[PDB]
Amino acid sequence: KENPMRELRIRKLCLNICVGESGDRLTRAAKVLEQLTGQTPVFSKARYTVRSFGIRRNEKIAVHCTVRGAKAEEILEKGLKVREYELRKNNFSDTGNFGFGIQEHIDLGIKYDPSIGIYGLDFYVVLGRPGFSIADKKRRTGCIGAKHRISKEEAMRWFQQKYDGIILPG
RNA sequence: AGUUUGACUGGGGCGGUACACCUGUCAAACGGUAACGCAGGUGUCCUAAGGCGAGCUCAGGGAGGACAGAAACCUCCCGUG
Ligand SMILES: [K+]
Ligand SMILES: [Mg+2]
Ligand SMILES: [Mg+2]
Ligand SMILES: [Mg+2]
Ligand SMILES: [Mg+2]
Repeated sequence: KENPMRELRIRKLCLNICVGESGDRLTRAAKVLEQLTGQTPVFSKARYTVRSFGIRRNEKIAVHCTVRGAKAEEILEKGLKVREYELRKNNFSDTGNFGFGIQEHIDLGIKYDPSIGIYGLDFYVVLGRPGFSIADKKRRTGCIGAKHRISKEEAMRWFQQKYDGIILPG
């Protein structure tokens, strides 16, 4: 009934880890993303100086990576397994894309190394349909259109159908 | 001993600089147009903040995401500036 070009699918998984300050902590956090994603992470500087958070401007504060393709799908199932395939409905967003956070990186895949820290990580998957790339395109870029957009309700079905997930009322 | 001891100025002095400049206004829809008219600014700064090319999009807001809270970072959407 539905067109094959309307099928929902994962655009990117967008792992992010934010630490307080630049230092060995950030470098070891970068290795944490590198081992999980098999991919070189990128550091993010602080936009402003905040004395309360003890961060200075243009200081490396966080490390983040974007994972696409089958690699993203395999990372998502590990993280969902940490949350026992149970996502709260507030986590799903109005734009049609959801995210969850994992407190401990060590539990899934990677053995703890004494050099490596105890860092957790942040998941935010972006859900898309075929043809969403027209917005990114340089030539003749355009908006996707209302019917082709993904709603919060559609994302919730996708989790409930693909991962037999449970959306708790929270 | 010789000489000098600025100017403008609702008298002079004191105070200010309207004494060389720049923006808006006055200013009466070309331009020009005065008051010690009004609101301000200048004696600098920059091997890049100069010159090309390329690639991006900004302020702000909404919705999401471990520690994270009104603000740390990540993601999507709106966004004529
Ligand atoms: K005029
Ligand atoms: Mg005189
Ligand atoms: Mg005239
Ligand atoms: Mg005129
Ligand atoms: Mg250009």
